[PDB]
Amino acid sequence: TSEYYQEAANPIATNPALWAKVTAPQISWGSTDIRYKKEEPAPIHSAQKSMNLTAWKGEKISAQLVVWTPKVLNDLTFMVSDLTSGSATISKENIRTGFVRYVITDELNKDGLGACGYRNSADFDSTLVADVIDHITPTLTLPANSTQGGWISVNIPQGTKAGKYTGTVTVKADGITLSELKLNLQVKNRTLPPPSEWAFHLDLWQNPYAVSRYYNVEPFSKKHFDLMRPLMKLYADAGGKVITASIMHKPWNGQTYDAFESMVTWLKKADGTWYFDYTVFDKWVEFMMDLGVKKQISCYSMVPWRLSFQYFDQASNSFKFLDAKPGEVAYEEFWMNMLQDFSKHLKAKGWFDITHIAMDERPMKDMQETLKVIRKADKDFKVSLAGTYHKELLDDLNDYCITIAEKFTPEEIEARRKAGKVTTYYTCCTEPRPNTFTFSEPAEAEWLAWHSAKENLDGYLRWALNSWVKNPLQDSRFTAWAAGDTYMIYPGARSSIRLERLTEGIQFFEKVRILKEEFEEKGNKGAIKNIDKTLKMFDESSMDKISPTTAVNKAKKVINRY
Amino acid sequence: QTSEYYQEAANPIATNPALWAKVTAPQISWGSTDIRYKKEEPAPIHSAQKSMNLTAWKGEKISAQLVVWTPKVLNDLTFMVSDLTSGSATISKENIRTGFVRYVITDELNKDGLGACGYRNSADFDSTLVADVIDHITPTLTLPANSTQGGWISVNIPQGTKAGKYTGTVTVKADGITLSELKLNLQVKNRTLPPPSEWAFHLDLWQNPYAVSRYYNVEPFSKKHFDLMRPLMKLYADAGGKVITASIMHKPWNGQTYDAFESMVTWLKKADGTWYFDYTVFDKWVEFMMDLGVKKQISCYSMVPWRLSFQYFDQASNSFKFLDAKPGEVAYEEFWMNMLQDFSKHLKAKGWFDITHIAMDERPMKDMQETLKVIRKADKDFKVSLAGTYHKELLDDLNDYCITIAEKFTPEEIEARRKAGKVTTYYTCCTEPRPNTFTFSEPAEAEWLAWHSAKENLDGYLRWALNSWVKNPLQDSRFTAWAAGDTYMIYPGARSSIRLERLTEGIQFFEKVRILKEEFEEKGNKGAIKNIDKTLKMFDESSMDKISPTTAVNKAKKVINRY
Ligand SMILES: CC1=N[C@@H]2[C@@H](O)[C@@H](O)[C@@H](CO)O[C@@H]2S1
Ligand SMILES: CC1=N[C@@H]2[C@@H](O)[C@@H](O)[C@@H](CO)O[C@@H]2S1
Repeated sequence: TSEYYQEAANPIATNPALWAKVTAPQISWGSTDIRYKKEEPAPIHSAQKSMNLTAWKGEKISAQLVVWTPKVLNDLTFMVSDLTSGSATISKENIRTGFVRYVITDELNKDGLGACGYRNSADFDSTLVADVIDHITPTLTLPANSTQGGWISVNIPQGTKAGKYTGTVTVKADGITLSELKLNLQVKNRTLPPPSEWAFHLDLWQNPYAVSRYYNVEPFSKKHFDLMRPLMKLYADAGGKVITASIMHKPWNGQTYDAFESMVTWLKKADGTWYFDYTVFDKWVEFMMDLGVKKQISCYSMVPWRLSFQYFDQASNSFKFLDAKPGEVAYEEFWMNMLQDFSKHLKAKGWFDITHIAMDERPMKDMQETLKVIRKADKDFKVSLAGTYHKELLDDLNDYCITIAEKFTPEEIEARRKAGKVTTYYTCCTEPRPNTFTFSEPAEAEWLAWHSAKENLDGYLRWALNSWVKNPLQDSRFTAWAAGDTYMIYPGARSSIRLERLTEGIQFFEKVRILKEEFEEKGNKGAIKNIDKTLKMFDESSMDKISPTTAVNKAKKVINRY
Repeated sequence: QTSEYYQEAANPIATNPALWAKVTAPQISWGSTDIRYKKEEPAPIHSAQKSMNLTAWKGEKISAQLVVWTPKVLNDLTFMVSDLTSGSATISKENIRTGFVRYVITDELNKDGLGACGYRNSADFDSTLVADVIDHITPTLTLPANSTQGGWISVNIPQGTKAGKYTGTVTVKADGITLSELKLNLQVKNRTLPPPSEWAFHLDLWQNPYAVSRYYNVEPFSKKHFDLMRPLMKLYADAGGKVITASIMHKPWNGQTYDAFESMVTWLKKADGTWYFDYTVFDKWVEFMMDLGVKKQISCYSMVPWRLSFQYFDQASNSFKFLDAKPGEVAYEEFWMNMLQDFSKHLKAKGWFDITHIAMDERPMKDMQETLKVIRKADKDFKVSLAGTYHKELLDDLNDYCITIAEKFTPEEIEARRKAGKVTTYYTCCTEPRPNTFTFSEPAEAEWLAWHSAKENLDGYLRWALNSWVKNPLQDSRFTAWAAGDTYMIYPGARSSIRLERLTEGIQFFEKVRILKEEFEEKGNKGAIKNIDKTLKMFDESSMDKISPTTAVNKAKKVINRY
């Protein structure tokens, strides 16, 4: 109820001429590849009344329906039935419905070659786009001449018996039924493990400070964790493996609407001794582990974007700053002290094996000077970098994440896989496509996971799960970057089109891995070669002969035939 | 001549040898001007049609397509046409243009089939070669094994040709020897169609001179530039073109086309507060088009350019600066009054003021009203035009008003506008799947457009791009926006399109319908007027699904030619 909301005003006026051949309200299955605009009729010639889906046991699969009306429709609703198949059933508890709601977005930089740098919103276009999966609001009133998408997620349980299942989606308005769309689902005799058991390394950096701000509650209070639980569950259920921690004040110098505070207390006592306390850090880590996010903790950062380190100075009873750089003796002395304490603490908690000291796009020289400090503190501290490819760092880094344009050699990837290291890629503001801006094509998000599979990478990294702007449900623009850069989940614990398509891609990554292990076990070199040539579609420079949407849909069909 | 020869793009569709196994020898036949014959398949013709019966008025241009398809390589394919003889009287072969109907890359409507608007990545759509370019320049072509090639034949019938039946021969040669002699019969009736200069039909196809200077890499408005444009724009004059496009400021459409329109007027702000304006480009362009026969109207774009940022040469900084200002602002009014008052004097001095329209493209109501006030304050007699949405409020203020096809003026509104000497037309753009002139549109759609003007008692038709060429217009007609072919209808080398030739035939029939009604009103002929009018009801934009554009057009041609 407190999560109900109003969308922003459409910056595009509705054109009555576009709506003149719409005589009655129209209800049809649509496509999960499409963001239907609010102010235009759905681009669908013909009412498609049936939907054929194919899926594995355990898989989450989705479909979009669409409603558009020349008249006002009050209290629009859709329920879905059980899915029946002779004697066996998929309960409707396993089916989430939501209204695909509209958020303000912009566009790429004026040149079309990137989306990096500061922005005044006045200098760019402004539109509404369908991105939010609103599973909370039970009904909506559609105005005259407007369109509204409906997202339907089907969670197929593990125990479900292989066969063809039939079901009904019932759209109502004003208290009366407008249409019964049919839904067929072919469940195959192959099982997809739960999210907890997926190999895919998904790192989407979390900002707890954005949630405390938006809801105006005290950080790390009961209320704060209660609001974050379903929100972060979305991340766990997409296969999230990495817990973000800020072990010092402002690791990214407040580049986001909400700055990261320190989850560690840095106390310099007046007698030369230090006192460190990890109570916040521990509560945050324990909380995320509880949700199923447990493979890695990434601590930002020893090389924060501004080289100014906050500490509580007891002598003056105040916050002071140490200005110090990697390569300075004072920098080393300051960090050795903390890291040696942090190391003991982490071993006592049983988290040391998984805890990485983490850096974001720092230069070569600084990384080398920083590594020396780290190794001197503890030889077994794990380290991560999301940044530029450097042959010099391949052995020192346990999680190495590289821009999409750059590549590890297959030799380098095998050695890294063999040694239990993690090897991923990212996109950021640089790359017009593929990306997860609110205006990006939905299939782009899915494409990202397939690209991991083509490159034999472990997964994918993006720098902002939920670094919300002021009013994230209404307006996704920020003072920097393309709109949507800073988040992919919304308040109320509402998923995005982007995150659901990414999750589907991740599921197919897992399927590709399971099929290859089976085909290596049998003698099946025909199947391996075929899968591998489907995967060559996911090259960042073959997007102009084969579009992301075409690529994805081709490859889905292929894997689902095996 | 030689510098206009070119290679087509690679076919995105592979040729299938199985489709060609029942083709034993090369085949030559008359075809249809309603059809774009695919390159990679044999012509869909199960019998060689050796004769072609055409009917035409004196003065009329009439066409026919022949088709050649071959299982083997044919070197130096050529076709000449003879004189057409009829007892003692003759139509010289100088009056007959032949061309190879050549292939251009195209796409398709938006995925839904309901429009063709919006930005596009070419990866997201189909890609095919389609027959559109009438190549009258290249004298021969070498056909590869398993391919089809259409040939367009335009017969310009002179005024004063004597009424009767004319016989003639089309001779197709290859490798230096004759493959076939197709026969061509032409029934010339005892009714005469005036030259293009005398057609009532108001055809406005906006011209882009900047595309021609770019593509040939020559200096804009130089001798070479005008020489390349002369035959190119002749195609427009000879289709009945009435309107000269002028850009009186920098980028009136904010570079929506591959080549942006630059300003044909120099806007110099001197450092002492005075302005200097020079119209030398504007004048040379206008004089040049008037010389070709395009003289009824000049349309100057625009006071409401698509981005409200007006360029001027700032002398004080010796640089280009921009004024950001909107209709309804005092600064906007001051900036334009100054220019328009100078422009008005200039236009009167040249004798062009009566025909010069300040022109706008799809702008809102409020902005048009605020802009009109500025215009009227500059000069009360400035004429104004709008291609856009129907608004009752603007009917008196606009001397040329062009409305989307989906919207309609009342017959009362059309009579008042005709009575006052105002012009009243319609357009299609990217919105309308049919009828249109995309490179994939059915050829008859182009002709249907002119008949639709005749059904609605409109003066003519407007389209927004005669020649706003993409990078390689002969090869690939796709653009970063819209259906392929939206941005142009004539090609480099001054080559017509299937689209423009069919549109021209439709325009000719518009003129014939007008002449027959004036005769039938003058006689007592109520039977004929009622019949013509019921033929015309076929050209309704929502009767296309019971009667196809091709069927409509051919039906109506027969009917008019019986009278
Ligand atoms: C791994 C990354 N690190 C940087 C982040 O801190 C943000 O600045 C982001 C903006 O798109 O760009 C890159 S992505
Ligand atoms: C009268 C017209 N004006 C507009 C033009 O400037 C182009 O944008 C065109 C694209 O199809 O659409 C409409 S048609």
